[PDB]
Amino acid sequence: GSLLKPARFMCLPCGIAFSSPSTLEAHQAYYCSHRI
Ligand SMILES: [Zn+2]
Repeated sequence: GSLLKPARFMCLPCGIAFSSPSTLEAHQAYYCSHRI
């Protein structure tokens, strides 16, 4: 962990704690704001 290795499944800036790594990518994909 530490760096170059994700180990946290919770979007503090959104206030929604997930329970899966791939799920996080799903949130950051089209759930977290409008990222282009
Ligand atoms: Zn978010």
